[PDB]
Amino acid sequence: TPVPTDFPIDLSDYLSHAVYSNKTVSCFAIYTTSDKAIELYDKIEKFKVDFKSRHACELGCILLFITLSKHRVSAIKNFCSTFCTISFLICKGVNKMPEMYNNLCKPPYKLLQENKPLLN
Amino acid sequence: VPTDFPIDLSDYLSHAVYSNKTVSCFAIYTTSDKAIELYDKIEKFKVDFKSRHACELGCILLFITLSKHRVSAIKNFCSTFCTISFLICKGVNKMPEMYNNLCKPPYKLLQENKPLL
Amino acid sequence: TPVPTDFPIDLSDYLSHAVYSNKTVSCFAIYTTSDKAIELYDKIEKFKVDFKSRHACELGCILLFITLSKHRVSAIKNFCSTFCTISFLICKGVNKMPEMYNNLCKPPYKLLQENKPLL
DNA sequence: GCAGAGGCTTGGGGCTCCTAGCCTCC
DNA sequence: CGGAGGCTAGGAGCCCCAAGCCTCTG
Repeated sequence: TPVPTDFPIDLSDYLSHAVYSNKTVSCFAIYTTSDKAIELYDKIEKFKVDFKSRHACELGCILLFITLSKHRVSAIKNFCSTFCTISFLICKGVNKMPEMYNNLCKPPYKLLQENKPLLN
Repeated sequence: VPTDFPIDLSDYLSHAVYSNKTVSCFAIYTTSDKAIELYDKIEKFKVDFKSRHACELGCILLFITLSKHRVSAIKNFCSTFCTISFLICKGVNKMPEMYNNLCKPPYKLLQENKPLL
Repeated sequence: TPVPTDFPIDLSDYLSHAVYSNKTVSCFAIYTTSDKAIELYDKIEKFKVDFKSRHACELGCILLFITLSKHRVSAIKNFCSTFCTISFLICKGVNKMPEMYNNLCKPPYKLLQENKPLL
């Protein structure tokens, strides 16, 4: 098994790939195992989220969410890795949240997930 | 409910408030469940020794790290794991005596990665 | 003005002259100014003091006391350099306490104030 | 028997990064 | 737009020293 490295390509365009940025976005998405995803579904409630949801992805499980306060992409990644028990994890800020959600409800992607429907 | 460690072992602990010192060995005091969890979720510091212990209505996990950490950095670390579980963490100065006192009559030993020292 | 440094020689045998010693004594003696002493007479009460007495030297007064808990001669020396931020004072541990007080009552000196008689 | 010397042991704190927000430019 | 990147209050790691403790010895 690859793991792999980054988000699947079919939605890898909807993401922000900035290593040299300090911008504090409000929208984030993550990619781990459905198990590690299930647990992170609760930890996120430290940044007081307005919305959150976990979807079903091929050979993984993506969970996106949005907070009220702005935060760093790096700040979120560093926060989740605290639970990383030899498990894989990748974090990137979503520039277009509405496009992402609907894309995770297509064919290769399902739901289970969320909390609220429309966004801000 | 219990804030600050019991008195019988408050002499082996460090009660610094305005210190920026970095020590390697600590001791945390939380519920029995958070104790078990923070036993493995602490291996992210590449510890040398960790030992499960128990107390009156709570459990204490003392441990040591090859790297030097601040006592306030350890309380901020466990804080991210717990949410309901009470968190009172103080570094230990007399780790040998501490270890022993937690194996005496009123206490006991549960699990230990490596013997002692 | 003939500014003085260090206790007068006529009593420099009742004092501790240790400079490289980490020892912790009990009885201390300060040699500052008249009102500088009267000041420290209270500012020292922050040390849970048992006995304390103010005497009169020559160029000023001499504060004498005993702390319930031991301390460094340097610990007090530094603590006295906190309030005055001026003037001149000498802080040294008192090796011969009973003998000390005696001379400070002898004619060359005189007692000015003591919260309790020493025993 | 002192009295001075270091042997130790802690907390305080002056620094020097790291972190993770803030921001505005192109 | 969305990166890049400056700016800074706390977080957290360096180090030392102040001020206690102690036993030793000349």
